[PDB]
Amino acid sequence: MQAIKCVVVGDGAVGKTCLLISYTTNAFPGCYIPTVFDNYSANVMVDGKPVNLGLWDTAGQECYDRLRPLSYPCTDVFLICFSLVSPASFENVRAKWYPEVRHHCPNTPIILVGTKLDLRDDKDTIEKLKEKKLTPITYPQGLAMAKEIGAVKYLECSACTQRGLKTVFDEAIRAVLCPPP
Ligand SMILES: Nc1nc2c(ncn2[C@@H]2O[C@H](COP(=O)(O)OP(=O)(O)O)[C@@H](O)[C@H]2O)c(=O)[nH]1
Ligand SMILES: [Mg+2]
Repeated sequence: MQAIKCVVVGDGAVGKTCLLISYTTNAFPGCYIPTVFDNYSANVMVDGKPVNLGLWDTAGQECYDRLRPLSYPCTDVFLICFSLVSPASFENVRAKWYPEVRHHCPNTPIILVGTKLDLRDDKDTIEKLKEKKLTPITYPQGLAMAKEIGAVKYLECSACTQRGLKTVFDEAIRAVLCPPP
């Protein structure tokens, strides 16, 4: 029936691959590639609506700044990801990922995703940031960024515990099925 293309962007090490693997397949060996004959699209059904959600991961490296935008054509929604325990990835949304997604696709919906939510309350992770004079991204800080980039939604998730993870992909679909003109 309905086809929705979703592209995930954001810094290396923020959890983009793990977010996709954890949502589609659980377990370390699940780590799938598009070459898998089983399928690439996802079988999702919401409020009686049959949606085939195609998921695309991205090489976040500076080297592939020329090759990564080739997957941007015909994207219905973007997930812009930053790690909630990395302030550098957060400011890379401001300086790189939002300008890049907007330059190539001016009218496509953006969902801002705060990743690694489980590590925001982690005592060791918090101490290690504090040593470098850094702190985790709070819900007000992430919501503030979402407003600055005019994102359709701000969501926080963990791929590791699966907290809020399913909600991210459900909202990606709702951004396309219930837009604003
Ligand atoms: N605690 C924790 N670690 C995570 C989560 N997601 C990814 N990671 C870890 O973060 C690192 C980067 O993950 P990956 O998905 O490859 O990053 P990508 O470069 O953005 O794709 C790996 O060491 C993962 O195990 C998470 O939700 N919680
Ligand atoms: Mg990756």
